[PDB]
Amino acid sequence: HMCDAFVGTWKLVSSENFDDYMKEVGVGFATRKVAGMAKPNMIISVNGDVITIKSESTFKNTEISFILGQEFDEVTADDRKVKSTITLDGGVLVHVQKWDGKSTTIKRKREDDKLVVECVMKGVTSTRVYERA
Ligand SMILES: O=c1cc(O)ccn1Cc1ccc(Cl)cc1
Repeated sequence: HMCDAFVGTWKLVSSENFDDYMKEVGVGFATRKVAGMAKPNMIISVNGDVITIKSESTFKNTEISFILGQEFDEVTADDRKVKSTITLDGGVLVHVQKWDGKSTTIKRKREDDKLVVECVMKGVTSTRVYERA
């Protein structure tokens, strides 16, 4: 039952500072424009120890499967090749991406009936709110 509160199909309902987060990460202009327009759904499922997070939008579809605490290689929507580790720390999914000596962290947390995603690069934080589909 690891992560039951996260499992299901979620749809983006609001975003703040995501363009600025992408700038901080190094995402180029045309990718930022199209990625920032997206209204993705996030589909989270668990099978045994394997968690799968799929993100579907008109921009890109991504899918990652992983075991908590076990590093994996990820190709992000913006085409960075990163080394990622996802852990569950005090009920929060914490997703760290490492590439080119840089690091960014994406946190996913349940708050009321929402799933709140906080993306942090250096001093820039973006908050994205998802609701059940
Ligand atoms: O998967 C997600 C979902 C979000 O709501 C926010 C960030 N990311 C990762 C992401 C990173 C870069 C780009 Cl361009 C798009 C999405």
